[PDB]
Amino acid sequence: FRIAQDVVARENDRRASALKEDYEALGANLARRGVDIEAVTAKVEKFFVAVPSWGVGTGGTRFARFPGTGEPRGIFDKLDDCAVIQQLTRATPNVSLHIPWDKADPKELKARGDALGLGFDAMNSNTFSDAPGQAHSYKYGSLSHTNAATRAQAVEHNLECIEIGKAIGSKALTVWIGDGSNFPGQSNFTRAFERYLSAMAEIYKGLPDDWKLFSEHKMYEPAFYSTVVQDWGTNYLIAQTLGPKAQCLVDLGHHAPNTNIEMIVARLIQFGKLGGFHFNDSKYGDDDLDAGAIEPYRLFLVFNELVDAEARGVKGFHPAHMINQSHNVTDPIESLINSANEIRRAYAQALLVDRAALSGYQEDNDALMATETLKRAYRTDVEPILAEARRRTGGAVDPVATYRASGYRARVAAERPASVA
Amino acid sequence: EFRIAQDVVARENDRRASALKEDYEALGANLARRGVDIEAVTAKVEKFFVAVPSWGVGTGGTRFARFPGTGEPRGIFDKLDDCAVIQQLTRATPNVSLHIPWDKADPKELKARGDALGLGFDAMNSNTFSDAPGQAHSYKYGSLSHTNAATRAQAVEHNLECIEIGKAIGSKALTVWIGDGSNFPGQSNFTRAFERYLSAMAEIYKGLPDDWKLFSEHKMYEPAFYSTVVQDWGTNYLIAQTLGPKAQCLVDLGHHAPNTNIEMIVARLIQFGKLGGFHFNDSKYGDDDLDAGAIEPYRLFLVFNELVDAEARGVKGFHPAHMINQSHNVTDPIESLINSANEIRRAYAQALLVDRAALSGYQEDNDALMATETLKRAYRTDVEPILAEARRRTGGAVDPVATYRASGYRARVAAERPASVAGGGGII
Amino acid sequence: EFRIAQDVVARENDRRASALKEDYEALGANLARRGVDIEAVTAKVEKFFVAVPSWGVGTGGTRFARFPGTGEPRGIFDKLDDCAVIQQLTRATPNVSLHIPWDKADPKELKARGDALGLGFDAMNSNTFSDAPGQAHSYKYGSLSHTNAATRAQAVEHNLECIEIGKAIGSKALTVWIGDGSNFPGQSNFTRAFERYLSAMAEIYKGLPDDWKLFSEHKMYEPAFYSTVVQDWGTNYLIAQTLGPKAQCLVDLGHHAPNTNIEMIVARLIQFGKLGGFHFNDSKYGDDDLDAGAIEPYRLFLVFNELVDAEARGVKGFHPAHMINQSHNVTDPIESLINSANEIRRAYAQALLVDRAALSGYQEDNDALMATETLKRAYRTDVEPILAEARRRTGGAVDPVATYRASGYRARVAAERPA
Amino acid sequence: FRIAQDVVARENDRRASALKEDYEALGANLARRGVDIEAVTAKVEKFFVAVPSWGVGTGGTRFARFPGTGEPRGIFDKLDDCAVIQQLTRATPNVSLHIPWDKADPKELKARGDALGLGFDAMNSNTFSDAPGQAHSYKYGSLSHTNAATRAQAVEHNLECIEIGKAIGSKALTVWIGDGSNFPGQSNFTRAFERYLSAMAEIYKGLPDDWKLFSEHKMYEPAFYSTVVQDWGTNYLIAQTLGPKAQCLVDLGHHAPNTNIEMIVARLIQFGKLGGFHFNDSKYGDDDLDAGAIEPYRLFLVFNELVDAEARGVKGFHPAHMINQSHNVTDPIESLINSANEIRRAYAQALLVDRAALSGYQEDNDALMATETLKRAYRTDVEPILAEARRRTGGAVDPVATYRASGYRARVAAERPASVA
Ligand SMILES: OC[C@H]1O[C@@](O)(CO)[C@H](O)[C@@H]1O
Ligand SMILES: OC[C@H]1O[C@@](O)(CO)[C@H](O)[C@@H]1O
Ligand SMILES: OC[C@H]1O[C@@](O)(CO)[C@H](O)[C@@H]1O
Ligand SMILES: OC[C@H]1O[C@@](O)(CO)[C@H](O)[C@@H]1O
Ligand SMILES: [Mn+2]
Ligand SMILES: [Mn+2]
Ligand SMILES: [Mn+2]
Ligand SMILES: [Mn+2]
Ligand SMILES: [Mn+2]
Ligand SMILES: [Mn+2]
Ligand SMILES: [Mn+2]
Ligand SMILES: [Mn+2]
Repeated sequence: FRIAQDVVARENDRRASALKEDYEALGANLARRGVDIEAVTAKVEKFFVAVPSWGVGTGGTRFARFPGTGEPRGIFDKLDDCAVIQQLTRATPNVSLHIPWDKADPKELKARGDALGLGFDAMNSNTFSDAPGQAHSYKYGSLSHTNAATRAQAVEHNLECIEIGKAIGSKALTVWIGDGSNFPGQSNFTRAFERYLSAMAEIYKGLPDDWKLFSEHKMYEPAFYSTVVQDWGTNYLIAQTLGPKAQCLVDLGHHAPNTNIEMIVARLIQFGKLGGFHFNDSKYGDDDLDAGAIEPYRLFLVFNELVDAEARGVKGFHPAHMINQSHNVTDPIESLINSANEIRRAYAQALLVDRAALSGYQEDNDALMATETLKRAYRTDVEPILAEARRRTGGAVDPVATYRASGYRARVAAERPASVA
Repeated sequence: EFRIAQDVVARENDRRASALKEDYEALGANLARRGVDIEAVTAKVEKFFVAVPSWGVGTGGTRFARFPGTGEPRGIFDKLDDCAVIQQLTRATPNVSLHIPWDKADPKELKARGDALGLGFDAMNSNTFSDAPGQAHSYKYGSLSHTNAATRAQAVEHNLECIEIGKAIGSKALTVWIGDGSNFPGQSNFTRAFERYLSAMAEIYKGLPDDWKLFSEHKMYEPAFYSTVVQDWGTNYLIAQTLGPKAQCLVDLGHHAPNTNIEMIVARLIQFGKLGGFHFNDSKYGDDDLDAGAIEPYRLFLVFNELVDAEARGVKGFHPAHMINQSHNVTDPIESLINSANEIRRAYAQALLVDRAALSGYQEDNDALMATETLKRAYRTDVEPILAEARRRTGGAVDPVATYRASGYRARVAAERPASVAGGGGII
Repeated sequence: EFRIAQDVVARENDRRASALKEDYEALGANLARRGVDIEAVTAKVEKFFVAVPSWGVGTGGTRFARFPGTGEPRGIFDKLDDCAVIQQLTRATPNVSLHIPWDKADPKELKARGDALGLGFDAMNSNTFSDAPGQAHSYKYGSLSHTNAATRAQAVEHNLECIEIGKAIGSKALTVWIGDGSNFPGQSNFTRAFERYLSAMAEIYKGLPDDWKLFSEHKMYEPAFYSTVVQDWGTNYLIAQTLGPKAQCLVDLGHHAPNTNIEMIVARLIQFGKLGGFHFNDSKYGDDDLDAGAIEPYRLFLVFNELVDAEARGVKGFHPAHMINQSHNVTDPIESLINSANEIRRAYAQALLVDRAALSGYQEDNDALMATETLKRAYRTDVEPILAEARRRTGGAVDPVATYRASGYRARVAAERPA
Repeated sequence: FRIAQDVVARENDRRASALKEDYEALGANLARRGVDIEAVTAKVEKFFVAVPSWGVGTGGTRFARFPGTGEPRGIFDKLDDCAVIQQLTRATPNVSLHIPWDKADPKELKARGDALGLGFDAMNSNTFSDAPGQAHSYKYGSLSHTNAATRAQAVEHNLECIEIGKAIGSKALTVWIGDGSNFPGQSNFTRAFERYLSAMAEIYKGLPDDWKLFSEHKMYEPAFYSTVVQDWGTNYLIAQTLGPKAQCLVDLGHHAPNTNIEMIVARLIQFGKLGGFHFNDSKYGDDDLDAGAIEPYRLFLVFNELVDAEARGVKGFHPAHMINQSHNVTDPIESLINSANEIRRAYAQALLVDRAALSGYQEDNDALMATETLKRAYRTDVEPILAEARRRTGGAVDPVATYRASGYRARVAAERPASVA
């Protein structure tokens, strides 16, 4: 146990009275609205989102990085920290790895995961940066590089990621690359995309029968003029071209200003290509902020599309969910905790939507009542539900308060040496 | 017929002939030093055409107000007469695009007037984003994707009627742009609305002749301010792919999100054979509908760079339907359309100057600087002499607007047509 | 008088009274646990008012079309009658904002009708962004900043006329929003046009009563699509500062560039004493004019957070004018305004819940996570019971739209008014 | 000379004939337009823009940095490369320094500058990153940090930058900080700004009589929710509050999408607070791409406002122009060369605008002809003017071509050790 059980119990007891009052009050209010709070709590306690191994360390920008104390020294320390997030929130049982950052003996990774009670989600390849001993640089691209040998090298890297994933329990590979151009004319849009498609086809051939390949679009950064996989339109063409095992990953902060992201989600679901999500929040660009910290309603609206899919009876719909954020000015563990909480919060509210009433208002084109129907769900403070779900599953009623009460950060700060060079 | 007296055209051409010859010869020499035959460029420019919107020769407005000018066209016939001026002077707009019901009239007459004016008819445009007098079902909450079956049927019928009018006048395509969408979260179920849209478009597709095309046009927002069914090229692609070989996508420059790389969308659609055509205009904030190239000329060039790259790589079966789609709120509509058509040919001509072999080399070598400089060498070239010479050699005007103003046309039609009144927009 | 039958209000209130009592008491206990007196919050909420736009009572439209509903108001008097319903049910919109010349009519009759309906009048709104019948000079190329002196003079005169009408009905402010700008580079000389605008506004300020305020409203674009004279808050501040103590800036939520941090603009103006007022609405793309809070409710809360913080910091003489400015294109204008007024009070109420002492501590300690969580604890709170009780206690409806629909008001006016 | 004189002469003679033809042809066309090409050329050869010392090194993003060969390390290597840009373009005689990056003995710096034929422009302070041994971290801010000691440290740093500048010939201090927040509530907008103003007042007090203090606004990055100096409105408030010696710096890529930047320039000029403009281009965010490579007309429109003011000589109008870009996929020197070229190109074209005709069309509200009057100047290919100006002043007809013919990059590659072969 990363966090002492007596600490969790103590903090849970300190807040048990208040939780009871709020939960029972919300329960009665929901009952009057025709909703069974127990049914919602039962679903909420089973909603999981993967935690990025690279998210437990402090992030930075191209201008600077300001590390905190006890930064994880490697993947094993990172898994130890991810275990804290899972123990306290019980919403992050799985971790997403990034290769080569997390490269290590698969048997050891697996052993450590099992020991901490953590599993592994989709693998993430890295051909947007150069690793030591690389025969070819990814400066001008990787999977879509003009140089055949460079693409070949990138393909082999992704295949290696699949080999690592198979050994630790992963069932998917997420591919995000920086490929694109910074100047008009630098790249031939079509030829670069064709090159990408050919390389991804090779990677697709390396997929086990029960695996999935997720391509992730991004409007810009690191490429500032054009990006090969720039939006969901190109992403759909990729997935449709590759095959049944290929789907699209939607990262909230990767879209043009004012984009209606929830519609993109609906469109991908309709055509069965919604592979998964990368949750985070933003205001300007790919800010990678704590999910829901900026626009909680938008997050709720994305979940509204996910829940509606269930209501509509969409088959075989199991999108992969992962948090993909950068924590530059907070304790990474605390931000991941509250971010996981916001995601469950939006999910819970989406479950409260009176779909029967909504379908009626949609058919009668009663726009005002249709939107108010969504608002009645979103406006509901579901914190008591999230807290109870945690209490029942061995988590903390107030995760961050319990984390702080445990003195974990100070503990690891004394155990881990900060990098000097 | 000649809306503009030939003597005025000749007079104004001779007046600038000397200067033109000097500039054309200078550019010709420079291009020769660059291994380019100015004549080959001029020859292609003379043959580049862009359709003019019948509704573009009238003064436009916003939801706040409309400030009509003098001699506003009363209907399609006055509009065709004004369009004839644009074609006569620029020689770049031989075809007009009709919008129904605005331009509803006897097909025979339209065709007859067009032939007399030397104008053809491009893509037909349907209108289910507004209600017409005596209309049975309102399009307030949608049309082709409306929840009410009867409303969708009515919209479908309207589009089929547009195809019937087009066949009678020589058109070979239908362009479908609707305002369908929602202003509030929850108001519409994104998927169901799209399913309804797809089903209705399928019915319209069934009414297409074997040599016709059906163009769906995406738009991020307006009139819908929360979600729009056909919101972007992604949804538009799904539409074209689902409907069939005769269905393609139309790209309107000002219908994209801020900072969108529009030239890439063009390339992607060309790659998958779904680039039906373009709707030219410029913008800075939203769907501003400004004069093409008046705000970002380089972007217009970059879009044409993609068009010429395909046109040069022998991309078979590549005949995108180009059209100007603008709103002229503070200029004489005819003058704006004239210079807009000019800017479009300008971007086209400059795209033709690009050393494709050199560019390809720099792309393969990842020489980003030289690759971008290769495009700039073409873009920086002032091709106005080629544009002016092309017009002169084809019966047009060296300086179209100067000739237009010298003719006194606006004053003339102003005397022939009834006066208009300014007013507010649909805001209230 | 009462637009909505008093028996319908009592009926629809009694129908929901039991549930409200349960929700209000539960919220009261929760807030009590948080050291907050729910009664204190409700008291402030029932005192929060926002003006309703006369031009928002009718169905709005776009440059593509207008789809009116039934019983559309024929003029300002019908609009006042409809505004009376909004106030009767929400009790949050006692004042109406007029727009001249759209609402031109005998000022004396307007006041009389207002007094009879229990409505007051907020800031007057001038209109030199469209031409009126018989107008000598067109505003096509601008108004207060038009190159033609006679046109600027005419625009100034119109604004003074707006002040005359306002003085007769009890208005104490003039809001000036114009479309002046250019659609093409070179069309206007940015600086000279602004110099002309400043000179014309100086004339208006000269004729401004000493018990009145003058609000200039910035907008990034529309109707001008290349440049706009009063394009942002920076230019707006220069205007207010140049004109004088009685001149301030009006912030319309949908008038800023994509991704702009609007709440910061609000803070900056307060700090320099130039925040005159707000035009509330919501949006996603441009100046969409949608129901307030319908798209981004947190942003609305964050704007009010700055307003409540101004009081907490001890800023003096801060009494911003609040006004709804929306276009209802696909809903019953009355229902949208009702729920919009409600959303504004909702954001206000939540801002009142922020533990200022705790927040200040987290800010001083740079505890970003707890600071944001402190705002969230307030924002996540469902204050609907407070809003409903406030309405109930002041003669309004527990559920405004439900009571409105039960009254059959729309069908009624649909029969009294043309098609 | 960094570049051999014989190479410059050789590459000039190779292009002299064609240049003669083009220059004469343009001179004739301009003559028919009532314009004297010589008057334009004389002004162009005198238009200078400062080159950033940090611009000659290869740039990167938060994801990766792909260095090229012969990367300059330290201010001395950088000055050596900056000299190349000045010798070939003759448009960048002054270099802008950044402290503590370019820290060195002032006398030695001044000596190296004089030897290379380079002067020194505005000094640039750095409190957006932590230097080793630093007593207080700038993680949560600098000049506006809540901690008094931290603000004092940032103030002292800025004063030290002025001291360094006074010793090498600089006459201004540019202050751009990352200060802001990533979460609502994290900062109190007003108190943070009050702290900033108070700290800047302390810096202002240390300014010599002939020095200027430039504050730079930026919408976002590194702060992703709010930034203290977020736009020109706040920037104007700062300059007006501080005093006559304080002005605002406008960086093209630091504005919200669709912003009309040329108007901001005009407004600042009208109120005498336009301190300078930092050139670069962009399409998405603060891309820091080569000036005019994405939107050359916008660059021309900015210069239209500058030239209109330069013609009349407005009070307080004496801009301190600098290039501020990041070269992630090109030879930094080549990009800086062509960027300086684009800046002079836009300046030259603005010089061609018929102000009298323009003024007329503006007064008559003839929008079409007004915009056409600007286009007639913009559509003019002034390359012959830029090339001749360089030829007459000791520069190269075709800078990049001459640069590549000299083999300079290969030369420094052999003198400077890369991290890896
Ligand atoms: O942290 C880098 C990750 O961020 C991205 O979203 C790119 O910004 C990709 O998913 C990468 O894996
Ligand atoms: O005038 C409306 C036209 O504008 C559009 O671009 C919609 O904005 C469509 O093409 C319509 O046909
Ligand atoms: O309805 C027009 C109003 O909208 C505006 O916000 C302009 O868009 C102004 O405030 C006007 O008064
Ligand atoms: O390289 C960092 C420079 O970039 C900036 O524009 C910040 O983006 C500032 O001017 C800094 O000096
Ligand atoms: Mn991602
Ligand atoms: Mn990302
Ligand atoms: Mn269009
Ligand atoms: Mn359009
Ligand atoms: Mn407004
Ligand atoms: Mn508005
Ligand atoms: Mn800068
Ligand atoms: Mn910058």
